[PDB]
Amino acid sequence: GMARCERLRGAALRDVLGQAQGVLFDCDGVLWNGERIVPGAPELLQRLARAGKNTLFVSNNSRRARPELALRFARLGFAGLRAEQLFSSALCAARLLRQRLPGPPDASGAVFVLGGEGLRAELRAAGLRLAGDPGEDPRVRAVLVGYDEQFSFSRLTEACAHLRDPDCLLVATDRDPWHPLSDGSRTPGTGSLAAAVETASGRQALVVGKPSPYMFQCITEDFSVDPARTLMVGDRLETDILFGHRCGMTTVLTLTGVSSLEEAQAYLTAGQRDLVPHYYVESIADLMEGL
Amino acid sequence: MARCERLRGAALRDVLGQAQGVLFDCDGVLWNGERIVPGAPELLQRLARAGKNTLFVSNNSRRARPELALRFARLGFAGLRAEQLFSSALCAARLLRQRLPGPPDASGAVFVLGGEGLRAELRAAGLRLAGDPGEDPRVRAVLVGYDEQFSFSRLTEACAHLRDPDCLLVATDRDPWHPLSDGSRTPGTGSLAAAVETASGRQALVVGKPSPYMFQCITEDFSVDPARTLMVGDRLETDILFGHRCGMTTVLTLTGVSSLEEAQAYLTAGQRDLVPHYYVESIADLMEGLE
Ligand SMILES: Cc1ncc(CCP(=O)(O)O)c(CO)c1O
Ligand SMILES: Cc1ncc(CCP(=O)(O)O)c(CO)c1O
Ligand SMILES: [Mg+2]
Ligand SMILES: [Mg+2]
Repeated sequence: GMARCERLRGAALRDVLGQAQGVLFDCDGVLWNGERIVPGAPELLQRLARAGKNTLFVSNNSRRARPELALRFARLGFAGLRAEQLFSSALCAARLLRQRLPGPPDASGAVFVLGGEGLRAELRAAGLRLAGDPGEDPRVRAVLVGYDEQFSFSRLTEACAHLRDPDCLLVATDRDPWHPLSDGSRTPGTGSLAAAVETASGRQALVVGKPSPYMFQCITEDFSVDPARTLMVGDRLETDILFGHRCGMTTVLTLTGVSSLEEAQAYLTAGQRDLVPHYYVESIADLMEGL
Repeated sequence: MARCERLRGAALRDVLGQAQGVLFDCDGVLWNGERIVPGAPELLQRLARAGKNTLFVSNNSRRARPELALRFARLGFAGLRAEQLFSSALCAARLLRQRLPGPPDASGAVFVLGGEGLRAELRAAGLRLAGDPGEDPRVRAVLVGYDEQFSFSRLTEACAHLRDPDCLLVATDRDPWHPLSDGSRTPGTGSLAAAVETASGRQALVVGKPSPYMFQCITEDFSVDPARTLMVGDRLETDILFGHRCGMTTVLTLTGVSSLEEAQAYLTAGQRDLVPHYYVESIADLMEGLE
């Protein structure tokens, strides 16, 4: 139906869960904040497994390749998770680049990456060649913009040089504009860097991460997922909840992250339906009452 | 309503005689890099002798007024007054002074993403800068200019200051990019502003063309009748649009960024504000209507 941002408790919670085949969790702001996990999250995931409900995970974080992200889950207390369940914007970025750059031998090119080691590793694991890697540098056939702490005017210029070639793709991991840190400060997100590259190159970027449907496409290619029977749980309205709506799932805003209840209710009175969560909880831990 | 008809023969003589003076854009009109446009110096002289005032507008925020005056001289343009020169750096300094003169004796500093020339221009106006020697006052404004030292690090700082809602966000201009002599591009302030805006969740007050504030700077210094003034530039989305918004007559010259076909494309698309009244291959052609 049309989201009304109802608190998910009691019967509603029992219906919604029992109905669902599985849940898609965003990670940051939902399962953890920095190194401090959200109390109960580990327990919830376990009890979801006993109930026979599948779990998948999405993240616009392009800092950790899938292996290290799997280790992170492990180290933090989340047991029995497989790396195949993890879908980051980095992973999905690599997967798109492999889809768009497959070609006969002589068709291979390099990817110019504005981003960290984790992102590079993710691209290599998919079989992609990177510019700036040791050896002969093939013709750059793609520019990828991710979270780049080494972002510079020099490298922005370089990205644009590559993008002068209209046959060079422009991909971005996501459009998240900024992220909160532990000390209460913010860090610019790929969205702000993509904005710079797009503006400077006069180009539109193919975005893979939430709220782009492509991230969900990666997931449906790996697992049977019925959006009607899936819950999308996230902490950000403009990425997680909008994502859920575009994919046809039921959306649950959790309040342990970026967005607030009042922000959601503003979108509701404002009539921006696609930015309003069907339901909300204070923590994903609250979802355990329904098990 | 502009028809982008070539200005030649009789028309050229009429239009010039009609005008009080001409507003010249600099890059792409008077010069390209170190190579002046043949005839340009000669044109200015013949314009002054004919009793027509000449002013100059530029979205270039690299050079403070003194150095820009030297550039003109050194390149062959003699007898120019510094008051005739209006850059985005200049008007940015003038705006920040106008918006921060509030009655409280408690003044603050401006955090500048840009080169010495830009900082120099603000110091000339009496503004204090972050990163200057001494106590650093409360940052009361962030200014985005052409910043070759742009970094993720500095972007992050800018956003920290902008967390304070009473801190202004100003940008010199929104030019997305600029062509260089060798044929390469360099990102423009527009791309840098896009990053700051996106990451700060803020809109910037733009000072340069096609914002009318550039013209406001000019009218406070000189009596200018837009109806009798010629706006000559090489860029459609800044110079020509600026011209229309100010109510002047527009002349595209082809020695720079824009092409005749780009203008004619806007014409068919029905975007009148981006179509030049007249056009010439060079500003040199304007001498045919003089003596
Ligand atoms: C560098 C970087 N990139 C993306 C994100 C968003 C993570 P999520 O909430 O899981 O979508 C974060 C979250 O803090 C981040 O630090
Ligand atoms: C850093 C920078 N900023 C702005 C411009 C455009 C100047 P104009 O054509 O005089 O409006 C240029 C043109 O080269 C530039 O290099
Ligand atoms: Mg999140
Ligand atoms: Mg120009």
